[PDB]
Amino acid sequence: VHVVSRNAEGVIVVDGKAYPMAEELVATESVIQRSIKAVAKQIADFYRPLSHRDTHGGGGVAPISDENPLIIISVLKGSYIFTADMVRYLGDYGLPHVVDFLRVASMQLLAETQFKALRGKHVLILEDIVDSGKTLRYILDKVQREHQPATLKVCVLADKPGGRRVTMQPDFVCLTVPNKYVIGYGFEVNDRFRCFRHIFTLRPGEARRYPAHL
Amino acid sequence: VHVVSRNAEGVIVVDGKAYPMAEELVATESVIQRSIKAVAKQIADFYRPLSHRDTHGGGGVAPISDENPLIIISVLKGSYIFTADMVRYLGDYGLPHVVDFLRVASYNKMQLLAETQFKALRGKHVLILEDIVDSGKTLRYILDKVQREHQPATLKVCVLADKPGGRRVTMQPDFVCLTVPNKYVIGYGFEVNDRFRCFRHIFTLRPGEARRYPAHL
Ligand SMILES: O=c1[nH]c(=O)c2nc[nH]c2[nH]1
Ligand SMILES: O=c1[nH]c(=O)c2nc[nH]c2[nH]1
Repeated sequence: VHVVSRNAEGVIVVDGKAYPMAEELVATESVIQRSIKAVAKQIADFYRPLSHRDTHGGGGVAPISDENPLIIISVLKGSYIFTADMVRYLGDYGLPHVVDFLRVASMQLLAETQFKALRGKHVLILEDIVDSGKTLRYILDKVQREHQPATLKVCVLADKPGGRRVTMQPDFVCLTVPNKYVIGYGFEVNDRFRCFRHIFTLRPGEARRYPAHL
Repeated sequence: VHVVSRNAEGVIVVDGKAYPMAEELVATESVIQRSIKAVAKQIADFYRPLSHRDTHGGGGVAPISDENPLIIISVLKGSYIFTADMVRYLGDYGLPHVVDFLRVASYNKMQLLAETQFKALRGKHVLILEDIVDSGKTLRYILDKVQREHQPATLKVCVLADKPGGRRVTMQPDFVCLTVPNKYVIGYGFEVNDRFRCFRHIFTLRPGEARRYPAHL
């Protein structure tokens, strides 16, 4: 049970910790973790019945297994904490899977996947948030063209449906967030706030608090 | 509490789940998490009182703060789950920090697969987060490179696991969460061709299981 209050300075306090950069609390760790574990069950239930290219035994089609696992591509740097939690829940539900990473920046690709045999494989992208939809459209087109997967789906921790600029509907969504700048649980302002266990909205203008390049 | 036993086939069972690839249990999730948080407290206690280059106020020196955080470089892919947990414990202890990533591989000789994107580490306290120190060659390569290319004020290493018997070059990380036996470990980031990373516990691998997945991913 989380204790949420405001101190005399009007600042949000969660379990004794003050968040002076926060406007509102979106989700506590308990709510976030329950939502991720629920989507993990959905992903495991959806993929465990499926089959795809057998690269372990030289063809043809074979069930998703430890021999031929679901391929997960995690988008760095935003999705690493979400990914770490999600994979452990996928393991709890017994879904065979392997994870590789691509790195994008604001588009530029900074780091490519090292996986080289995704042709005819079921591929799932783990992403932090779908807001405008532009980042995912860039990643999806790149992965489809270079890897030619059997299927390509997207699981996001957060959906901000009010921010869309292009058509993007993830296949799996853990949480819906307000039409505001969110921080915490991987969400950042110049790499700050990613380690928070809860998700908050940012006080307006605080997005410029750390102008110095790291 | 965890229950650890062997079933009628002699297979290790932890909390109702069988681990047929495992030879021995090294650490349960509870022991791992307690050990990471304890080191997080040590890291926070060590860095909290220190100062380094001020890149926020373009000044000289300032305390470690959200304006001038500790710089953490996490070594992919093995350290990503460990890093996710450690940063949350570091936040619990109030240590201001930011995380970037590098990736290295061996051909054994070392090569950089992915570079960090941080470009202002000169005069900064830098902490490397690595999954394991075994031979010491991977960390010798990384420390020599970060020191020469970034000129940090200080450079320290935190490892989830130390395999002391594996050393071929001198390497003692400043912070160690767990000490592992001199064997192939799996679980909590440790893997066989990317399998077993999602396990919440760390185990030793049965000797005949290391070549179970020969196909490149
Ligand atoms: O920190 C962040 N907060 C957001 O709300 C967001 N939307 C897209 N990308 C984002 N990053
Ligand atoms: O999975 C792993 N187990 C080990 O024991 C090890 N040592 C170095 N790198 C390693 N990876």
